Amino acid sequence: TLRAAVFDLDGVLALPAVFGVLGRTEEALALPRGLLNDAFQKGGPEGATTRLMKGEITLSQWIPLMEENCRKCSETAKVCLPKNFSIKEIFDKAISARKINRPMLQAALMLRKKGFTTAILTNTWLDDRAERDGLAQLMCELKMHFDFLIESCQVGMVKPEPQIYKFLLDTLKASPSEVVFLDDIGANLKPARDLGMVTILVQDTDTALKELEKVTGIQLLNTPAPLPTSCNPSDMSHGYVTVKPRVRLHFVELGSGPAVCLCHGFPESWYSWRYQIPALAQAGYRVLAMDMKGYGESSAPPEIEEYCMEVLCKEMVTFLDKLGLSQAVFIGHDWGGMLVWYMALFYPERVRAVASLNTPFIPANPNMSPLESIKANPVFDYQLYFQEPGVAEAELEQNLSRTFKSLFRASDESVLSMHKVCEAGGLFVNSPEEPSLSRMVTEEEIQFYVQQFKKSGFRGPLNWYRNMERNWKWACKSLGRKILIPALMVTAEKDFVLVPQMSQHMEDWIPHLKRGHIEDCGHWTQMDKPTEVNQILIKWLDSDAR
Amino acid sequence: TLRAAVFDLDGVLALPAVFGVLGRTEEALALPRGLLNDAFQKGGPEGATTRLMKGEITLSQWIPLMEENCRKCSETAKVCLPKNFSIKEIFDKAISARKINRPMLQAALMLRKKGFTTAILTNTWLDDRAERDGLAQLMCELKMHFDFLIESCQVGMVKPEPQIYKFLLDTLKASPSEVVFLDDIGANLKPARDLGMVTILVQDTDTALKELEKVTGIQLLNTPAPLPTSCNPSDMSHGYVTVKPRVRLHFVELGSGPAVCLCHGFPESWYSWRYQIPALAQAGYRVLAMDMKGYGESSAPPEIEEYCMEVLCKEMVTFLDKLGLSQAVFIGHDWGGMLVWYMALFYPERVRAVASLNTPFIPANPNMSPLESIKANPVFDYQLYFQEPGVAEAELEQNLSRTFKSLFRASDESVLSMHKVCEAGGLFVNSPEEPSLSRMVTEEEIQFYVQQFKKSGFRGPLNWYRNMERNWKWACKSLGRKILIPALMVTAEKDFVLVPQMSQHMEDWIPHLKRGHIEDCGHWTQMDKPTEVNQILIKWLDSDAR
Ligand SMILES: Cc1ccc(SCC(=O)c2ccc3c(c2)CC(=O)N3)cc1
Ligand SMILES: Cc1ccc(SCC(=O)c2ccc3c(c2)CC(=O)N3)cc1
Repeated sequence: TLRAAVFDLDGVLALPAVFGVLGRTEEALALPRGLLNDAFQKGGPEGATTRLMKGEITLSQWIPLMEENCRKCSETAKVCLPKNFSIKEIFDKAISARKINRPMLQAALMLRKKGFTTAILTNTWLDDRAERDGLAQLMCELKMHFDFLIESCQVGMVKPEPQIYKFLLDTLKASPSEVVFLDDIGANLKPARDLGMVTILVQDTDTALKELEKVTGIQLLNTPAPLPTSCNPSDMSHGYVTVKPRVRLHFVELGSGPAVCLCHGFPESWYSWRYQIPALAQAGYRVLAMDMKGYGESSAPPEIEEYCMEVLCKEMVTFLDKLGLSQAVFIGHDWGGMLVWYMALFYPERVRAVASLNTPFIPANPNMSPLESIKANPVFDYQLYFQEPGVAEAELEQNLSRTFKSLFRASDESVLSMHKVCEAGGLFVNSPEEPSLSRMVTEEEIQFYVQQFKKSGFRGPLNWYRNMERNWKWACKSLGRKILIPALMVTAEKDFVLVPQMSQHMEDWIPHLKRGHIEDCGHWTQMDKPTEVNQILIKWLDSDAR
Repeated sequence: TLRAAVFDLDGVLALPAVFGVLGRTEEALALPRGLLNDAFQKGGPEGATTRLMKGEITLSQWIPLMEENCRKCSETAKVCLPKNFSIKEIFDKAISARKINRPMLQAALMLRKKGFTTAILTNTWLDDRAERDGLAQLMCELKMHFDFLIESCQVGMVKPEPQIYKFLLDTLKASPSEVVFLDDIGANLKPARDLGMVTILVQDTDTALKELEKVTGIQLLNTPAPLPTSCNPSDMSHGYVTVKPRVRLHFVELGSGPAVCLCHGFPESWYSWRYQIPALAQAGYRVLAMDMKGYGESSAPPEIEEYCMEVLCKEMVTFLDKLGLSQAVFIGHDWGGMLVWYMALFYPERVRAVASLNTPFIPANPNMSPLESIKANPVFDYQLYFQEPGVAEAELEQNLSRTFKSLFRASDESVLSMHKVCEAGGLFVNSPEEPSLSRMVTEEEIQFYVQQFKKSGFRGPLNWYRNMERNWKWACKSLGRKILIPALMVTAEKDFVLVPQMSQHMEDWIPHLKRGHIEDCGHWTQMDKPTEVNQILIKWLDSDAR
């Protein structure tokens, strides 16, 4: 039985095939048929192209050798080449236009999800062109999705030589009969078939995928829209900044470009942005996903005042100071959203742009104390139960797995009675001891949050709700200001605490505010609707955050 | 006696003073004298400007209020303002042209070096302009050099109100008689003098500095060229990437912009780039200063083969893969330099540009084994003593302080006999047990390297020299290639192992190679000549690495 799938890059995982450019070029330039492909294949396994693919020479060294083969191929067929003609120009465009074959990637991902060992096997070159980054970016993206990437120029062997195939079996630690091999070049397909491997000639993706699904017995074609790429914690770059003697801040970092700082809510983690981190990095941003003060690998001092908004924001400014960042885009959810609006108001110089998921910006009422204000809405009663130190800590820390499984659920999966929690005398009253697994989460993900909360518990997290009065007084200083820097408000239709209607007057304080709205989305926005969140964020970042 | 110095920003630490723009504008536009300054100061402590400086309103909200005051100031004096006239345009240019007053910064740094508590006290605003980053960048740079930064808009108090002064004493935890206060506005100077503080009216920097040196008793004017800013390890952002199950890589990170990856030599540390990290970040780069495999907080597996060049380079590619970086500029010294040339040769796609300090690129001789090659030069005899496992480890680990103090010395400070170490039967033969402190290093810096080498010792570091044969075979695959990506070779005049002449033929393999040369510079290039290294690197990065 099959347990490994192998794919070529050109014509299989990446389209349009770079080899096809020779054919299009001669047709566009009305040149003799196959003239470009003959110059490209001159000398066979002794010629320029084989040397390049084995890694003997770099692409920049090969460019003039291919041109010499082009003048030799033209003089025989009695033809003239134009003066505007450049081989580098032709290849630059072909490499630049070659994009990932998404349905083929999805199929490769689905096979790996189902236990298959996957690999890319390609005839490639050492790219030293001034424009090499384009391909480095494509390869970097593609490679993370496979167990192995075998490149001809790195192994010094080429397809169709039999050595590379034996090297491929050796890497996969599998018998040829356990391997499906996909290629667009019949010649390169032959030696794999010869060893007894299952082969697929790839012409059109759809047919190749039909051949793949019948041979693996797994549905790969027409399957549902897959979730965005997530994060495996152990494969991330983990960063640590000391902001003051007793306070260190932890973050996960991915990508290059403008710094985007992601701020989670209560009782969350950097992992809460797992579906946004690869997506935002791929979109051209440097993502810094925080473990906010009180959470995960970040310090959790006991004192209530360590979690007032003023202190939290000053510490976030020091975080940028110590990392040498003059600015960052700040994107927050729930308590992170509140932090992010106050970063925009108090430190507009350090905030490139501001975005909030679910959390609206509501100016403090200087006439009404926040305890009065919170009491006026029955949906905010849980926050009053959070006030007394040690009480909610006790309940939420008793069974970590039950806590997260009960919390992290979609709009139609509610198990916790969010009303009259003070009257009921408990947050977990009339709730299962063993809740069902929400469709949003896996057992492993819940267990990641469980392990994270084992270090400091709920004291620091709950303290974020225990500075209602300090936060109110601090907020009153900002009453005459407006948020005039780029801003995005994203509302979640089915969040019954942070309701979309609560954001209705924000235009009065943020006139140029931009918006997004997600239908059928609960409180846990990022994992409830990851695809839409990424769509809205990337669209807004590219237009407003540069 | 004086123990604290306080400086204003505008007109003191930053020039040309932004307040002076009002005067230049009216003179250039041939407008009534003081017209701009009257509109700027309209309503006094009740008007627009005071509100802005206290933080009641942001700069963008103030812009139209100042314009309203400009139409009111012009109608009284019977004058017309042009149609091309914009207040925002005037302030944008004034903020943009305002640069750091380097001699004033040097003086502030020298006072802090001598035990003074230093602070910036300024009347500033909440900057929310599209161009706010310019000032955020200036403030971020300036602030790191002081114990405190008190901003009017953040504290909600302004100069000359007496409250801010009492707030300043409170922050400094010092009596007014212990404080020197520097300001360009006599009015803002008055309340400090009134409390008994030492004051300095700042008109021209030179005179202000003369007044400062006589009052502190420390030479601040005409003093020698200071060393570049260094790194305090505890204030850095520390990053950790797992490249394989048993291998994690540690790095220090600072700045934004293109990623510059710094690779140290033997037996060094990320700290070896201490003088380059702030300088390169300030120059517009994202610096990643590595703890190379075998060093510091990075993993140090015991096996010799874990340190062959192929493995080291593959791990550096995975480092970029896990951080989500398609490329980095690679800058290396000694063994890091060798790694960096092999990164350019084997992975040109992932290398934006390559730079080496001291280490030349020499192609492998396919006819001569590296043991023969190394033997041909008597300066390389220490490398033969490094070959036998456990021998050099024993000597170098016996006294860590003696090891580093003996090694880290300038060209005229040599204490170790580098010749016939095998014949002498020891690396430390006829060398002091307690060497003098080199002028390049402080006791604290040596002790940082001592603490770093306490975790894994010298086995992993020495293993870099123990793959002569594997490295040679691997290098032979690259014999037909050329380095065609941007490249810099920096030679050190007095390095007697890695001599400048050894780099003489590099143009044959790197035709577009760029060069730098540092005279009177030993092996430890970065700490021997930090200023010149930074000059050469920044100049090359800005022209060749974008
Ligand atoms: C028992 C309990 C109740 C509330 C919280 S706060 C975080 C939370 O669970 C939550 C917040 C807002 C919200 C929902 C859950 C569901 C919803 O629609 N809005 C924590 C523990
Ligand atoms: C005892 C000993 C000898 C050599 C080394 S290698 C690093 C080193 O110390 C060094 C390398 C090159 C070099 C100098 C020192 C001085 C110089 O001019 N070139 C380590 C320990």
